[PDB]
Amino acid sequence: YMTNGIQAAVVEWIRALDLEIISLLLSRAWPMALLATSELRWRPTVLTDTDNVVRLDRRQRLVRWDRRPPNEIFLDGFVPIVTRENPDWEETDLYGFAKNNHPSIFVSTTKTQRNYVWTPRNANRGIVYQYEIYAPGGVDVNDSFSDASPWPNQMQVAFPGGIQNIYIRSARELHNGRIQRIWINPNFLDPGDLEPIVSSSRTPQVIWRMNHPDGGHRDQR
Ligand SMILES: NC(=O)c1ccc[n+]([C@@H]2O[C@H](COP(=O)([O-])OP(=O)(O)OC[C@H]3O[C@@H](n4cnc5c(N)ncnc54)[C@H](O)[C@@H]3O)[C@@H](O)[C@H]2O)c1
Repeated sequence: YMTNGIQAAVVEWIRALDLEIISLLLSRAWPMALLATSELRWRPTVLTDTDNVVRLDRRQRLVRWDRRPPNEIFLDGFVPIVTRENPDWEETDLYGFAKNNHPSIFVSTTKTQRNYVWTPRNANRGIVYQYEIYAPGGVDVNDSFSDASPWPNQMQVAFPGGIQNIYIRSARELHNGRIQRIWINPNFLDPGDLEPIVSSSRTPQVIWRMNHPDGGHRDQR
């Protein structure tokens, strides 16, 4: 199969590396029992989506729940927690990231259940943003581990080296589980043929700019 791999990554050293080397970093720390059963499966260029419709990888609607507001995310994209050129093996391991979610090179997203999406534990408390992502490549976590996948309901697509801001279309600003705004990313590279952004008439759609006055709402640290 063909795959775009790490094309969406923001970290330059992960961008520049070969697919075999990134695959090595992701799989090397897997137990021998897991390596016997599992293989590292990247999202293919052509895939079967959650409604059994065959789509391009860029047209699969992914989402990321994140506490950080558009003034950072639309500006920087999704930069992973570990960006350094010589990370520890713990920080590059897909299985440990999928299982425990310790600091790593990966950015977590989830597939839109075309039928709804997986919701985190405290999504209905505080200020949370559901970012809409249309990106190439990424690692399919369920296809990689199969029944050994620790949290299969998450439907996780992990991105080693992050996600560029050009692949983020929009963001739903929720205050205590209630939508306030729908942010529109002006720098979104539109691949064409996408559905309109999911919206009721009551929710205002706001075109984002750098340092937007309403664009930095967040929880207290
Ligand atoms: N994020 C999602 O929408 C999503 C998708 C699928 C599965 N999950 C699962 O949910 C659980 C929680 O994971 P998560 O993705 O929310 O954890 P995370 O560590 O990626 O991020 C939690 C919080 O850390 C902060 N943060 C993230 N990246 C940062 C950075 N580079 N610099 C500074 N602060 C940063 C943000 O406030 C974010 O809300 C895990 O089990 C994960 O597998 C989450």
